[PDB]
Amino acid sequence: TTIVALKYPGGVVMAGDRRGRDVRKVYITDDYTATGIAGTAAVAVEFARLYAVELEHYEKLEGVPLTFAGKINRLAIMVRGNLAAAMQGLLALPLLAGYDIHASDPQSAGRIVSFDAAGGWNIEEEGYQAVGSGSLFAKSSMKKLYSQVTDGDSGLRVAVEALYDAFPTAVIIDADGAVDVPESRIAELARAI
Repeated sequence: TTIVALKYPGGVVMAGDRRGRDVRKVYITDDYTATGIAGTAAVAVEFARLYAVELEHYEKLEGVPLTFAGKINRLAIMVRGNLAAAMQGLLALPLLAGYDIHASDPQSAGRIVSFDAAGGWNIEEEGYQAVGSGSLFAKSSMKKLYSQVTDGDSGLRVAVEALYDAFPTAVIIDADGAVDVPESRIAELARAI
């Protein structure tokens, strides 16, 4: 299913479709990252947990978190060696929303990284990216509405509208860290859309 992520002046927002089983597909992995898997929710949560362990294990052992390039690499190795998903025919390609705290400009410090099946990756320079079922519809919607993205609220508004064009859950990441968007605010926006 569809997961969108777009940059705004201040950070980055990632929103993903959902529907006592796991249902969510976008998860905060550390203080400044969030992973959104186009696929089943239980695959999305287990992938996010293993990646959360990987990032935390490094910080506890080295006394310092991985650089943002280090964070991408560890996610790329996980995609490269995902034999469990390959054997079972399950979609497990993640989209990464991150905030580089080491970037000189905090306003454009938001980051979106795409990953292919082989583990190859590319940092998005367009300021928006969509993966999943309605990715083509969500990307075209974001292209036409991206000029209206001025802050976190407008960035969340465009992200929700792109998913309707394709309630969902969302994660906002800025200088203060990654925060789960209250479901009341997304419900308010989806009704307005």
